[PDB]
This record gives sequence, C-alpha cells and structure tokens, in this order.
Amino acid sequence: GAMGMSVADFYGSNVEVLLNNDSKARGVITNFDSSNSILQLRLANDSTKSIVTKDIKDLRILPKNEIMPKNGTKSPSTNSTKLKSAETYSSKNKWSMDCDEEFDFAANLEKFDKKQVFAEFREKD
Repeated sequence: GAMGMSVADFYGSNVEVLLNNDSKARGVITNFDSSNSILQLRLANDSTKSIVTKDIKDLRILPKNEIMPKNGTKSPSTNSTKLKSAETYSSKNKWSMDCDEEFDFAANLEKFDKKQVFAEFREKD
C-alpha cells in the first residue's frame, strides 16, 4: 500500500544506484544538498564516496531485512557466498557497539580468525 514518508528516512538509508555508464554502486546515504543535488554514500565496507545525483542513471533500495520467513522460492535479500546453518539471527536489539556489523563470531577462545592474522598486537600474553 502507500505510506507517508519523510526526507530524513532517505538520509542514512542503504540504496543502490546505476550511473550513466551502467555501473552499479550501493551504500548508506550520508549527505544530500538541495542547492546542487549532491549525495555522499557511505557503504559498510568502511568506504565513502561523494557523487552528484545528476549522474544517477537509475535508483533502487535494497532490503535491509526480511519481515517474513524465507521459503526458498524468493531470491536472497543480499549477495553472499555461503550461509552458516548455526548462524541466522544477529543484534538482539538493533546493532553492536563494536564495528558496524558482527561477523566471524567463532567460539571466542578457539578459531579467533581462521588461524590467520593480518596485523600483530597481542592484547594479552
């Protein structure tokens, strides 16, 4: 059905847009200017880019979450390689204090990061 919406709802929402050259990009909106129509998109990969809306060829909004259970006939809400059956629900309230999203939970004491580390620091021992 149709519902009333506000400009603040679009700000900070995650949408994807194709530019005039048929390239696609997605992220969460971080700024919008009515004087020159300029939009900054910040995506959950810690990357942000400022793009003027006039080069928007096409716009879409990605599903943040699914309200109903997944039967299988419908397509996946997001693009991923493999899903773990042990993991399914995240963030009991809304989000986590550490980072923007929680991933690689593992068993804490065992398998901290697939037995591999990029930076060295050793918090203890």
